[PDB]
Amino acid sequence: NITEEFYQSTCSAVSKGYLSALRTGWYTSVITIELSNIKKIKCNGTDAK
Amino acid sequence: NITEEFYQSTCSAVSKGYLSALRTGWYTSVITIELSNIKKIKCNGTDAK
Repeated sequence: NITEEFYQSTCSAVSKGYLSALRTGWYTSVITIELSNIKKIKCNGTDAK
Repeated sequence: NITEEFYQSTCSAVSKGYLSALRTGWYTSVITIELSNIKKIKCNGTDAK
């Protein structure tokens, strides 16, 4: 539950009640896509498909 | 209504009651199909369709 206090003396306000989720480190994964090595496309067929 | 008589004396029978439809003449009509005069089929396209 979020609460808040305003300090008239210093023209400031503090909002309390929050929970942390701090990124402290890193995890690295390797994502791969298997590719087909193809050069040539041998076909003289002029079909639309 | 079809009727029939058998003659024992001459081993024969006659079937009566029929109505005629005799072809006596001919009527001649000319049926036509409009054709497209085409020779060439100019197209090097090797498409399946």
